[PDB]
Amino acid sequence: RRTGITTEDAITKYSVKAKTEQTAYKNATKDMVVQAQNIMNFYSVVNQALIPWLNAHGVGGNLRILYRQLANEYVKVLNTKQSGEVIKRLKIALRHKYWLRGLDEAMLDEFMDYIDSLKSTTTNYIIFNMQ
DNA sequence: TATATATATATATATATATATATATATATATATATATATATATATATATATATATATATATATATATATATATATATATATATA
Repeated sequence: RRTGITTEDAITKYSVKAKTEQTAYKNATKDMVVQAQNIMNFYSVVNQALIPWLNAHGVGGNLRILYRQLANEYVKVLNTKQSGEVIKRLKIALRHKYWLRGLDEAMLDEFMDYIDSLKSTTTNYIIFNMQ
């Protein structure tokens, strides 16, 4: 396929596919039931490592989300299968980015030293089983 | 007229039992809307290429599979016309 496509062609696709995309979402519910426990695995392995750190290092209520933004982006980079040779660069990239959004670096050096215990989350939960 | 037995009305308060309204905040249970981002689950659109899966069009030839037309004759299969 190309790239360069007009504004009308994409709108024409999205408008005419409405019936098929909703009758495909109706089957994607059946598929989502068994695959949805990656949510449970994700928040288990993130809260089990961040609730003691945030809770005992002294950060407040509503800044915990900004720290979750940092940790969640790091876990996304992890479970797209990317090991330490890219992580040693994306750690200082994320450090500068969330310093730029108003955090304090006396928290950030300790937090970037802390996030090496977060790992990959998502697995597969549908086996083939031809029998 | 005064009592004992039950059905409802009032007179004026304070109680115990349940149905809903408010007064003003705080909380536990669920349905949705927002504020602002970063995630995990799926439906489609794009940005830009290279892949694997199938539907068709072309580029240029060569080949295996069948449907018909010709080129030039010779022959096996049947339908009819002539020659004598």
